[PDB]
Amino acid sequence: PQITLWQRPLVTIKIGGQLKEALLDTGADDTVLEEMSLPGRWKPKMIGGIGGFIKVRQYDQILIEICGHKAIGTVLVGPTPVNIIGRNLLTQIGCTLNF
Amino acid sequence: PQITLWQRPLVTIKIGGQLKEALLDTGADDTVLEEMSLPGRWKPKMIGGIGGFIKVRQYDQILIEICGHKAIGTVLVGPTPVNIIGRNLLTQIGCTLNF
Ligand SMILES: Cc1cccc(C)c1OCC(=O)N(Cc1ccccc1)C[C@H]1CNC[C@@H]1CN(CC(C)C)S(=O)(=O)c1ccccc1
Ligand SMILES: [Cl-]
Ligand SMILES: [Cl-]
Repeated sequence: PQITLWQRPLVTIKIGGQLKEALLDTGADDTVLEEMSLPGRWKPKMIGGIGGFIKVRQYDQILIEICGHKAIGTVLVGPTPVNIIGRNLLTQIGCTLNF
Repeated sequence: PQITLWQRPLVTIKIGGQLKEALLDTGADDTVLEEMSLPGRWKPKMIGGIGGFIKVRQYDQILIEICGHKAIGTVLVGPTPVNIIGRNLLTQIGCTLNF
């Protein structure tokens, strides 16, 4: 698809058999998801931006399907207001910036 | 141009006669640059960040050339981790996401 920037680039994602809204974010190195329960072990991490930092849980090899495209990689889970799809998964699905 | 995302989409911008590096950030509503002097009036503005809002200076109708594309719009100046070009100016240069 081609996603416009007149609005936040929100798309539907699926993790497990859960569908969620997520932002396609070229400024994010990493993918950050709203608080949710994922199986398995993880690593503590702190991620930051304007304002400061929040604590997240790093899970590896997590499948997220983005508009029918299956991406697998590291996800961070924490108290974010928005599900953020970062470059680590945007590359896998063939996403580019064009102008 | 077509920009892939295996690295940060950092580009050269020209603002106030200065060359700077900035990040093309579809996850950002607004363009936010590190502390600099800009011509004309500014107004205090609070913008949302991690763990709360942050003060920035708002300058309107500022010329910015991003990769050779002209934009004229609002630039916020404040304590951002990196110079970010957000959707307010990404729409002006014709940017979309594609996969
Ligand atoms: C605004 C806000 C409120 C509360 C919580 C969150 C998560 C939040 O968003 C932060 C966020 O969206 N992140 C950062 C983030 C996401 C998830 C958890 C923590 C931080 C993604 C990066 C990339 N795309 C937009 C952001 C660009 N950043 C610059 C970047 C180099 C970090 S930045 O420092 O946040 C920023 C935001 C606004 C103005 C100026 C600068
Ligand atoms: Cl990854
Ligand atoms: Cl603007």
